[PDB]
Amino acid sequence: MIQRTPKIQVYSRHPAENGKSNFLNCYVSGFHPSDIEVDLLKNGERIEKVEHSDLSFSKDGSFYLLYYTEFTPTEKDEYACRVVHVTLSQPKIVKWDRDM
Repeated sequence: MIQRTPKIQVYSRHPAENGKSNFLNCYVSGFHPSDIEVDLLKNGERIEKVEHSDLSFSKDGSFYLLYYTEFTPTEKDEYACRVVHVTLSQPKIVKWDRDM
């Protein structure tokens, strides 16, 4: 058996074809096993609607999750990603850094 804790990156992107759109992204990468819970949070509250979740695996069976959705950030709001995984003794919460 193998277990590997996910790497977690939280960042924002505009599609180049439409700069009127801002997306918040959680890239959860390289994890074993694939069982996982991933949420985006705004000011500590779960964002229910997340339009996109792209899931893949590598040759060695590691999982790669891109979880992302359109959002309209203000300087006031705190965004974060909350991950629950067998490798984590408590849920891991990773904040969005505004300048990313």
